[PDB]
Amino acid sequence: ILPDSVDWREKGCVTEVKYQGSCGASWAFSAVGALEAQLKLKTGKLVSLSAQNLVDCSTEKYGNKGCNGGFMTTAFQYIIDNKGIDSDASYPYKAMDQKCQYDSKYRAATCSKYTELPYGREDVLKEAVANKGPVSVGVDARHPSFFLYRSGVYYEPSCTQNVNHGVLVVGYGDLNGKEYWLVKNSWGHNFGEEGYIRMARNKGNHCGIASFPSYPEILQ
Ligand SMILES: CC(C)=CC(=O)NCc1cc(-c2nn(CCCN3CCOCC3)c3c2CN(C(=O)CC2CCN(C(=O)OC(C)(C)C)CC2)CC3)ccc1C(F)(F)F
Repeated sequence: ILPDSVDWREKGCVTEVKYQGSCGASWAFSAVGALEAQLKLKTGKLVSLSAQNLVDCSTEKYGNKGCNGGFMTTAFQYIIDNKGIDSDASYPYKAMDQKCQYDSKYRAATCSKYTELPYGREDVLKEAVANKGPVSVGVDARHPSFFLYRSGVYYEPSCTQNVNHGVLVVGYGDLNGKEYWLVKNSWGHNFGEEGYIRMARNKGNHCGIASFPSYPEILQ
């Protein structure tokens, strides 16, 4: 039986919240965020991986369009194919499309595989968050209430299951009888609760949080 509440920040597995700015790279930030947690678990080191590396390099071949959108799964596929991803320190985020300047000399992580979860199964997402670590998910963030969110458990009656914003589910919980998903965003500290939003859990795949989940792994 799973833990009632999970918060991977308490295990030192989550990097600082990032700020994507006018570049639509949330897919890239969700992908590194998931891989940072696996890297921490394996090596004991928490390091920001280069979202910019994904923006500039995981491009046409992976169905991604850099600052105009992308997918976490094919981002993971690029890191597998590329046999590494640079540290964010060595490949900083500039919030625009650049030439791919990946440099294996500054490889901070690798990716062995990635696993996708079934559409809509919040129970399965719960299990994956408890047993594997933070999970990359899309959410429907095209709502003013989302941008304007400050605290508490978010619920948007007009939310759809059609995701359009990549985020990181770093845990789950319960606040005053309202179940939520603990979601790491890429809009800086001033969005929501220190850059995090707690979104309704077990409310029929609210905002599509469980539409398209996936997490990577770094194998021995
Ligand atoms: C480049 C761009 C701009 C990308 C983008 O958008 N990224 C957002 C996003 C998409 C998906 C996602 N992954 N996958 C599966 C992988 C597909 N491939 C990826 C690359 O190659 C390998 C496989 C789907 C979706 C979105 N998706 C839906 O939501 C379902 C549809 C329901 C209703 N619609 C419909 O009927 O569409 C018609 C009308 C026919 C056009 C529209 C949407 C369709 C299927 C998952 C996560 C994210 C997020 F980044 F946010 F995290």
